[PDB]
Amino acid sequence: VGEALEYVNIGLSHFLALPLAQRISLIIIIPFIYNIVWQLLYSLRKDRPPLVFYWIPWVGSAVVYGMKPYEFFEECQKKYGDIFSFVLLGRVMTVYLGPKGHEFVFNAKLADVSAEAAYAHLTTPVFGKGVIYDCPNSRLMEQKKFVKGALTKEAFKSYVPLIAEEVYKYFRDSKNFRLNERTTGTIDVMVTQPEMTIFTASRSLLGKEMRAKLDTDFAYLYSDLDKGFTPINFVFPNLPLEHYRKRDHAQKAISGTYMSLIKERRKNNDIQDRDLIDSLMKNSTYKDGVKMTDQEIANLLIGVLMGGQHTSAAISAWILLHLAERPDVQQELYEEQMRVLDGGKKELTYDLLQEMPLLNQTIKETLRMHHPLHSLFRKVMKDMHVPNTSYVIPAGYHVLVSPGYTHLRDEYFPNAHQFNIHRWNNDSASSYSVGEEVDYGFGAISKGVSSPYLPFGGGRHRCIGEHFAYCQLGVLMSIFIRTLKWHYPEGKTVPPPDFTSMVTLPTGPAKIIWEKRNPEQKIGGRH
Ligand SMILES: CC[C@@H](C)n1ncn(-c2ccc(N3CCN(c4ccc(OC[C@H]5CO[C@](Cn6cncn6)(c6ccc(Cl)cc6Cl)O5)cc4)CC3)cc2)c1=O
Ligand code: HEM
Repeated sequence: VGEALEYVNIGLSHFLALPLAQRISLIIIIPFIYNIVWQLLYSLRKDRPPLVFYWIPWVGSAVVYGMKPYEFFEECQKKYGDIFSFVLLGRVMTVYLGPKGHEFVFNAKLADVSAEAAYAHLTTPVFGKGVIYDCPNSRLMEQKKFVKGALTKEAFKSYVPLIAEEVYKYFRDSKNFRLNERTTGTIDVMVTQPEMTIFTASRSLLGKEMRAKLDTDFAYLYSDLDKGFTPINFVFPNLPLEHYRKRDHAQKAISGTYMSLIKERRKNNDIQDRDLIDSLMKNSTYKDGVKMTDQEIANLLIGVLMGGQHTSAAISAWILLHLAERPDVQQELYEEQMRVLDGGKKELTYDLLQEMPLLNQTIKETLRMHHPLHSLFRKVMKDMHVPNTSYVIPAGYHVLVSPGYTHLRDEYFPNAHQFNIHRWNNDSASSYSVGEEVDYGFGAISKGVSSPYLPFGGGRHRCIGEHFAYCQLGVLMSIFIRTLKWHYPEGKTVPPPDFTSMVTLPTGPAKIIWEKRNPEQKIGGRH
């Protein structure tokens, strides 16, 4: 009876007097044992979705999920159906696949889930404080409104010639091309596209000064800042190491430069309508009267530029890679250019961009096959019951949604792993609210998010960058197509995606060989 409790205390005491060898081994064994025990008991619960079994505690299914998340999702879906959890480096991720999954996560009430609690630890160090995910959602909603205010049809009309100019400059000056000197060459598209993207997006969103500053050793700070933008930071945001310091330094130095330009313009009253900076200078007052600081303005510009950097660089990379084994498509895109721009005797404008459906379909189809963000997350804040199920997702869990996975299902996109731009005949718009709409603070967007095609997400956290992305990728590709033909080195094909990077970029080196359609044509201007 009571002799039992004595031997508990005795057994407790003999424990701590075990040989240290057996002691260190014990400290490994019993959480291992317990984990299996706990998993097995968890399986009983009918108000929890299935949990993918894992051996190593805490680590969970991290390695298999990290390397091939869609193959992992496919497997889990065969066995368990569309709702299932899995452990990932100390967190419980509840996946919900398919259009119902989109509905569950993207249209989750503000009360139930938090994007900032899922994302802030990565982004805040990189972008800086007070903006995006380092603030309440209603602040974010309004920051998105402010940014959108520089992303208008008239802005795109003026961006097009500037982006065009940057792309031509790059063909002229970059070692990777130099078209006034070489008629053919080889490039790594994972070198060329990040540079082309930063050059074109700096010039148009940030302006001529911030573009100019890229022709200096200031450019090294973007590289530094970029290295804090990696998934590692989702779990180790701050570690006393050098690249964590090069990041912190870069955020300060880059934001300082933007603040310098901003304060400079206010000084001379040079606030026009040129770029996103001008725009945020005129329009960054919240509905409660608080103005964003010059520091928050600058931090937001870093965020925006960083966001648009990696998604677009990735996509232009993939477009080049898919087109390299598809001279039929290159030929077809080339004809559309000849028709819409009168054999090239018409200058590219934003309006004419809208009359190039095949081009835009190519972007659309590349966005389907290569969603740059394979997993979007939220942290669960209030217990969530899953509709038409017994399941309840408790606070402290995370939900994971993956439209990119659905993009690659034959059920919704017949022959989903074939690149086919003609599957978007009669549907070349970047996206569009198929029905009723809703405004979270940054404009009216689709109310339903059940579309199997969701390259830009949906709900309150929806992308506001899609028309800029289409504008930028569209001018870029229009010119690539008109200027060059390109193909793979012998025996090379489309590389598989890297799923461990921030975006699903191509696995390197991803090389193509280009050649000038007109070996004799020259790009003017000085260099
Ligand atoms: C350790 C073992 C190894 C095998 N392993 N184990 C696990 N993993 C792993 C897991 C998951 C992932 N990732 C990939 C990246 N991913 C992700 C990245 C960015 C992201 O961004 C969401 C928010 C914040 O950033 C932006 C991105 N963006 C959207 N449009 C443009 N960019 C964002 C929004 C707004 C602004 Cl202003 C800027 C930015 Cl960057 O949206 C969401 C998910 C999460 C899963 C990678 C590796 C591994 O590598
Ligand atoms: C091909 C290009 C891009 C794709 C496919 C893409 C995709 C996405 C997706 C899926 C989301 C939602 C994330 C989530 O719900 O967790 C998102 C959010 C967002 N993106 Fe993009 N993006 C692209 C480019 C851009 C560009 C160019 C900009 C700015 C110019 C931008 C700015 C933003 C912003 C401000 C948000 C809101 C984040 C939030 O509300 O939490 N993106 N994007």
